[PDB]
Amino acid sequence: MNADEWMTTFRENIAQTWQQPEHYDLYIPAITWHARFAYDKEKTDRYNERPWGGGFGLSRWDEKGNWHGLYAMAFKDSWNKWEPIAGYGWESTWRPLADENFHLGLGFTAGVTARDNWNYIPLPVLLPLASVGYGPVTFQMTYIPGTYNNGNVYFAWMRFQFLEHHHHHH
Repeated sequence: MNADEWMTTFRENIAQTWQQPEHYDLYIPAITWHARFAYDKEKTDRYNERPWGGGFGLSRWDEKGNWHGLYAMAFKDSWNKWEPIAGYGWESTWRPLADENFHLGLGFTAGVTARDNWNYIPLPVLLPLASVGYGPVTFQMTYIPGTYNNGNVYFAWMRFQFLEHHHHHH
């Protein structure tokens, strides 16, 4: 009587996980070449090899008007080693009354930094962040309150939204 009606509850969870979400987020540093004069390179074709880094994660929707943001960025040194980084938080995306050209959001974001083998404890952190949607690209600023040097420094990072969903038959 219980295992019957209760089974449907779990069966719904296994079905969702089996399908997996439908969103691919990639955290990439904010760069800009520009330069005074487009300098060319002799010999050697294609792009140059230089491990910079990057992050990957997913998104979640909340019926209670909540936008969960999960992303994991990893940094690989040039001559030392690489260390991953996990981060999760919540933010509220606000859309204007006209079109989807400019997006504005705000909320809190948490981050955990761990290293070495799997035994020690990581380093949890909580800092405010702002969401800004401009064109096909997304920008997220990081705020950090405190009275030390500036106490009002604003950071900016580049983000690429990937929406993949092909096939429709198992």
